[PDB]
Amino acid sequence: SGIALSRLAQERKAWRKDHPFGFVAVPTKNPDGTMNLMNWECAIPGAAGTPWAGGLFKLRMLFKDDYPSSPPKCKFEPPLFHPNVYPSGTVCLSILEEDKDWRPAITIKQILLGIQELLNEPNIQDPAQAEAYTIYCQNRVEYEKRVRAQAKKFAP
Ligand SMILES: O=S1(=O)Nc2ccccc2-c2ccccc21
Repeated sequence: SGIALSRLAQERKAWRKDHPFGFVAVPTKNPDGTMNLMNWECAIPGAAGTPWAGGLFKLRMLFKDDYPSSPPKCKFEPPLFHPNVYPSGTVCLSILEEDKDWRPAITIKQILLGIQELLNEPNIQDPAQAEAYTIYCQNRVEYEKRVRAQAKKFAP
């Protein structure tokens, strides 16, 4: 898709020029070695001063041919413990749904900052996985203990 590839080239240019510290966002490669702008490997650092601090959380960003009509699918690999992350790793976030709060103008930087914000502030109205949601509601101290252990597990 010329439209998608043009925009994704723009996003790549913008990202490389200016991005939040500690974040990674890089296109992958096709089997013939050429750049695949439709599939990006990303990393989100835990925010300092939070239970997520010290962790670096890898995710994949997958674009459809009609991007930016549609949002990318954003998938933590491996899946994370968090009330709004499905067991598959897919992130549940309103800006990542075409029929909700997605806008074509939203940038890869805004997506990754939006997901970082989600990590530290779950949306209890949108549970995506039973376990983390249940613990978040029943015992916040236990919830943070689990989050800190996970952050240590994914320390770079
Ligand atoms: O090469 S990866 O360890 N491997 C990897 C696999 C899926 C998604 C992201 C990543 C990633 C992201 C940032 C830095 C490094 C990696």
